[PDB]
Amino acid sequence: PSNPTDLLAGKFTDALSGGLLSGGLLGILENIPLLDVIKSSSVPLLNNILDIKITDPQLLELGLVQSPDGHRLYVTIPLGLTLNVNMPVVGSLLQLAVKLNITAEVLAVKDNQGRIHLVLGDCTHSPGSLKISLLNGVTPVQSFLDNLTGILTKVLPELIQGKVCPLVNGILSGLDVTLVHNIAELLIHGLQFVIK
Ligand code: NA
Ligand code: NA
Ligand code: NA
Ligand code: NA
Ligand code: NA
Ligand code: NA
Ligand code: NA
Ligand code: NA
Ligand code: NA
Ligand code: NA
Ligand code: NA
Repeated sequence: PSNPTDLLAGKFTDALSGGLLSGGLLGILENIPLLDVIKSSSVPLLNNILDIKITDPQLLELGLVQSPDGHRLYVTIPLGLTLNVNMPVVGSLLQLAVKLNITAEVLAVKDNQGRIHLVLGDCTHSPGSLKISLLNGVTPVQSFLDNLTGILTKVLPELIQGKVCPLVNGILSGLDVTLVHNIAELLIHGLQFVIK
C-alpha cells in the first residue's frame, strides 16, 4: 500500500461521512422548519403556500483538499434534498431539487494538557453551490415563481449550514483517536498527504 498515508484521506472522509449519517444528518435536514423561518412583495406567494415538506435528503461523496502549506484540510460536504411545496394555485405538488455544499476547514491543535485534536475552523456554504430547480419534466421553468427561489436562496443555505457545521464539530471531537493522531501529526508539521 506504500505510501500508507495515502489512505488517510479516504479514512478521514469515511469517518466524517459515517459520522454525519450516524449523527442523524438526514432527519435533521428533513426537520428544518423552512416554512416557518420563511413566514416569521411576498405576502401573496407566502399566503398561498399550504406547507413545505423536505424529502429525499442526500449526502454525496466528500471532497478533501489539503492547503499548500500543509496545515489545514478543506472538506467539501455536498448535500441534496427535495422541497415539496403544497401550493394549490399551482395545480400540482410543487417540487424543487436543491443542491448545496458546505465547506469545513479542519485544523490540528494541542490542548493545555498536551493532547492533540482535530478541530473545526471556518465552516460555511460554498458561494455559488446553491442550486434550486423546479421539477417540471423535460421542460425547464423560466420566470415562473422567481420570487420563491429568491426567498429560498436567502434562507436555505444559512439554515443548512447552521445545522451541519455543529454536527461536523462534534463528529471531529469524537473521531477514532488513532486516526485523529495520525492526521493531526501530519497537519501540525505541515506535511502533505492528500493526493490531488
Ligand atoms: Na502501506
Ligand atoms: Na491520503
Ligand atoms: Na500520501
Ligand atoms: Na470511501
Ligand atoms: Na420529510
Ligand atoms: Na428518501
Ligand atoms: Na497555505
Ligand atoms: Na396556491
Ligand atoms: Na414540480
Ligand atoms: Na460562506
Ligand atoms: Na452544487
